[PDB]
Amino acid sequence: MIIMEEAKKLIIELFSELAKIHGLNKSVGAVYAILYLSDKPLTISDIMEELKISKGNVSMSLKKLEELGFVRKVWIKGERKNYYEAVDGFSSIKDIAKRKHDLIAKTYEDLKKLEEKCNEEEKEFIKQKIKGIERMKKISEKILEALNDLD
Amino acid sequence: MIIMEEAKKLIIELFSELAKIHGLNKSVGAVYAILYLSDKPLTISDIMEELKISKGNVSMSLKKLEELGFVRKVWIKGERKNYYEAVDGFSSIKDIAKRKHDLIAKTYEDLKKLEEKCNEEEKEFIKQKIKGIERMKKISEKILEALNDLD
Repeated sequence: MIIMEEAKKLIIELFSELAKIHGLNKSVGAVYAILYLSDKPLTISDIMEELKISKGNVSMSLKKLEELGFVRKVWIKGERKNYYEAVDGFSSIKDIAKRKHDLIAKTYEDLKKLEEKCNEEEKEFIKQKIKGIERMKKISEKILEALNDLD
Repeated sequence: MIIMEEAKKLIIELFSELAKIHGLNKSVGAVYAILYLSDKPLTISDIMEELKISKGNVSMSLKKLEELGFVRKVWIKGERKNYYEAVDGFSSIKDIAKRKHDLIAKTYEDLKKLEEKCNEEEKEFIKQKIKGIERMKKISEKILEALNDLD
């Protein structure tokens, strides 16, 4: 079962990439890979040995993931260090897909209130850019929609 | 027609916040809103005054947008400088939804193959971290699906 070092390698590379895709550092994604596979919390030093990277590259990557919400800090009785663990991957996505949806909609609504007053022949001037923000809404309704079809 | 400035400020505020949720700098989203709202390619300097930020905050934000592929350099005849312009928004999201899907897909394919060999009673051991990566597949299929339901 050298198999498992292989399944590990794959997963870690998947996440590294994806992260490079969302405009983030490969590590951030590399570190979440480690945690995603871990069945127990891991400290900074732990993660450093599993990926072999400075203490800082690990700390930042962790910092990015706490911002995002995929990772949270964990406290172990009798322990001085700060542990970490991967939040339920998919649930944390739902949350994001929903914040992004309430934000985009709130904007599309406010943008509508300004089109209330801005009317007549000018009401049409705004319709260019509002129709882009109006798509942004139809997209997160489904990306949300599709998300509440898997639970 | 201050309204416009008002709508401007909405859209800029909308994009600043979607960059801070995707773990990016608020600038990275503000910048996109300038090029998003503009009808012509701008220069780094043009945007600075548009958002009143440093020549570094703009360069920061613009290299990332190019990375993520929402903005692309543009050249003007008789102009020593560089110009930037947002790319076709939603098109640039179709492309990202596929890369992710093709990375996820592949890996999920490759994870099976290791489960081909790794079998019997252990074939069952792999099934934990796999059903996670299998979910991510069904998700990028719909957010993909959904995106190919708008054109």
